[PDB]
Amino acid sequence: YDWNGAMQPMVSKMLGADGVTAGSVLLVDSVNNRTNGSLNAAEATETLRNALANNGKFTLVSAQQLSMAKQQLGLSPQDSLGTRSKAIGIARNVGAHYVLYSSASGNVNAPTLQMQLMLVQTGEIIWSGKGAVSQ
Repeated sequence: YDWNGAMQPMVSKMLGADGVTAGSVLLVDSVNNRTNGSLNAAEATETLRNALANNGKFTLVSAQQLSMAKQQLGLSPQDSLGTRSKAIGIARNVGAHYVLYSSASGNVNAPTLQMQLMLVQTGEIIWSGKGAVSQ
């Protein structure tokens, strides 16, 4: 699964996109596996976290602070992320401007990566991309 080669074009696309302000603090949600099959979410997630940090064009909420904010908020430590309402709560607690969703959907062999950038203040999705993912 060449995550990186799917994600780099998408992150860039997102950066170029109308309504996305760079240098924003970004609560980065775990990549949701909604394929018909199974894959490692964590390999995908880390690559994505990695992609958004290179080249310092987004600040990310650290996973520790995230877990801390859940304790604060009374939520389960590794149930990341809750609903839109839950993630908003967390985002606002930490100082986050966007929350970034991502999912691998469709065919577990040859899946599509889907990202949505939600604006925390309005709950409004202000960008989305879809990308093919290809070994």
